[PDB]
Amino acid sequence: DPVGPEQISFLPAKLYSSLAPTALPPGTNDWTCQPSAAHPRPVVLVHGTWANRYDSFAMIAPHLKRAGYCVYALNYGDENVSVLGQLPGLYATQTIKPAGGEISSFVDQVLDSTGADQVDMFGWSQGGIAARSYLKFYGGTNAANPAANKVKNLITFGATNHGTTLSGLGALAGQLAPATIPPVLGPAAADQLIDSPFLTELNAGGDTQPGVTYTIIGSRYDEVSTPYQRTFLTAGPGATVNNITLQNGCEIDLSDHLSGLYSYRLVGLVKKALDPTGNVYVPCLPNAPVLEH
Amino acid sequence: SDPVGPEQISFLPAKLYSSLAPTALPPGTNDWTCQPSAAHPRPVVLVHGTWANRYDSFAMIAPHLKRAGYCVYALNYGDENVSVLGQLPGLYATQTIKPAGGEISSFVDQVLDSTGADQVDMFGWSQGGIAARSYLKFYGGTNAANPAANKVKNLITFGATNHGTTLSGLGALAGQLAPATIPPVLGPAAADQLIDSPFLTELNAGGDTQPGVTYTIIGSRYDEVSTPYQRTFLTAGPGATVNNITLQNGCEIDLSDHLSGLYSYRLVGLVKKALDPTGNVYVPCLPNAPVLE
Ligand SMILES: CCCCCCCC/C=C/CCCCCCCC(=O)O
Ligand SMILES: CCCCCCCC/C=C/CCCCCCCC(=O)O
Ligand SMILES: CCCCCCCC/C=C/CCCCCCCC(=O)O
Ligand SMILES: CCCCCCCC/C=C/CCCCCCCC(=O)O
Ligand SMILES: *[C@@H]1O[C@H](CO)[C@@H](O)[C@H](O)[C@H]1NC(C)=O
Ligand SMILES: *[C@@H]1O[C@H](CO)[C@@H](O)[C@H](O)[C@H]1NC(C)=O
Ligand SMILES: [Ca+2]
Ligand SMILES: [Ca+2]
Repeated sequence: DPVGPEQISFLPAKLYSSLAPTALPPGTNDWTCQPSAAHPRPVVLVHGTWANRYDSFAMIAPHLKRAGYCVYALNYGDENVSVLGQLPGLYATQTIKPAGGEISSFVDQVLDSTGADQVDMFGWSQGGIAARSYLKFYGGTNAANPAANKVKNLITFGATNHGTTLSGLGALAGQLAPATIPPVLGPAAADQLIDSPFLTELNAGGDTQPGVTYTIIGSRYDEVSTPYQRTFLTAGPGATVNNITLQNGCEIDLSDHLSGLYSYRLVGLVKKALDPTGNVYVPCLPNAPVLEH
Repeated sequence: SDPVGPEQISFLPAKLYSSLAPTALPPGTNDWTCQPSAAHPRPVVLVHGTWANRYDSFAMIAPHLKRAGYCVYALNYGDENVSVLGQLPGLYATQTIKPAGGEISSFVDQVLDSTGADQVDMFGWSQGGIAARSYLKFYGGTNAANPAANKVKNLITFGATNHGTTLSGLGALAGQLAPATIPPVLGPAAADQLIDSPFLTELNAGGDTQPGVTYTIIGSRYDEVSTPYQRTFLTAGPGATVNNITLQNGCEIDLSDHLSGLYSYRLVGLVKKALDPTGNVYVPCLPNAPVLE
């Protein structure tokens, strides 16, 4: 409902969201927006674990708006049982599969409001696999008639597409018992570990659904979703996969799991994937991690 | 409250460790067989900060003090289970601050009994400093009739919120916090550390010091949690000494913030020198980074 200001760094945006947990980023969920000729498809942004639409997209969303897209973002996976779930603005703690249902409702609203046939979708971290749930289980895709898919492009950053070894926690990654973390961390934390039930089910039979064009971006220095290459997808029949290492061609971009959202290079990569025939400017600028290394 | 963790050299790995073992002791600490030597006859008691514990706070300071020849002791205090943050593992000192003095009294008595010593020296990080001052003022850490028999001889602090904080790291967002809505979320300790809070008012009423105590009060120019940083400094009352130290004086490359610099070699030297004035302690000057970029 309220609109917060444009941001350039993740933790300031998070702090703002902790006092305004339902805020929208600039340029987002204007339900009067009409797709243009250059950009027929609305863009749906899907946040990550313990995050919201504001702290995830307070830079990406304004940039996509200035580029001429209609931009939309939901908040999802909200629950109040886990400890972290009780903190303001930490969403997407609920077990992940039903996220696809929430996304479906939202996407229907967006299509309904814009008269477009399809949307494009960007997902951060859990967002990505939440989006894939929608693709696989909740009608994002149409197995019998791929051309009718409601999602045309899935773009993701840091997505835990095949779970994470949590390499950044060092020796502590293995001490995490999948059974004791839900009450504290929330079930989604457990759903993103290696070979979780949800990920075995999500990946059973393949990474892709036909018709969808996937752009899967990872950062070398991501230490939340690890090894970082596990984010990459393998194309199945009738699908396209472009896996991008954020650093190939720009080693001075040191984005991590969080700072990648405020990297001008990542925004460029996203805009490129959204407008492949458009000569998009993909910068190569420095960007730092959140922590000092 | 007796598993011993490894020495650490960075704060966040220590905090992570503690989250899986929230009663861990830093090395060299709470050996109740330890007898103070003649060169260092006072035990050292370490008092942690808000949302912290003895491990993440002193997993560097304690091993270093132990190798310098002190008997080292540390407690966890201010544990409550009503606030949301208070429910997370190893985030202690969320309870309202004043009564922490009482816990410290208990602990100090067990230390004196265990070692035959007349006094202790004490070190406090952030809330630990004013919690320590609570003990000094309201729970018998000082003796008005006979200051010579104060149970505490030295109080050394770092980043202590001795006169409350403006939270300048939050910029204009700090003015947006409502002191009545944060207790349930962050713990009453957070509200007690705000400027002119009831607790700080009663604690500082009538002066910063008690007779017979030597105060070494350290702040860092880059501390942006206990702000303005100079507010930590104390004014000497009657029968008291205050040595107000800015960590960056004589070493502008030490860029420690509120958390790092618990892991600064310079800070550790400063504390060792305050403990051993006549001992020609080496105080290095070395580069140390903030926790964030
Ligand atoms: C150093 C990497 C360790 C693994 C990363 C784990 C935490 C990453 C969280 C990213 C989202 C924003 C953080 C806010 C919620 C913190 C909860 C937590 O620390 O588990
Ligand atoms: C993208 C998936 C991210 C999952 C990361 C979750 C783990 C990161 C570590 C967080 C600190 C450890 C949390 C401690 C909770 C233990 C609770 C318990 O079982 O008692
Ligand atoms: C949902 C209830 C809203 C009321 C406020 C909730 C606060 C959540 C945000 C906290 C940001 C950090 C505030 C830091 C104050 C700590 C004071 C200190 O450590 O000295
Ligand atoms: C969770 C363990 C951390 C212990 C203390 C945490 C401090 C939380 C307070 C945040 C409000 C202050 C604004 C942050 C500025 C960061 C600069 C610094 O750390 O010195
Ligand atoms: C995406 O990753 C798969 C394997 O994980 C690889 O076969 C494929 O070539 C990659 N695609 C691109 C465009 O890099
Ligand atoms: C801090 O202590 C110094 C001595 O180190 C003293 O001269 C000064 O007055 C004190 N500062 C304050 C604000 O009391
Ligand atoms: Ca919630
Ligand atoms: Ca503190």
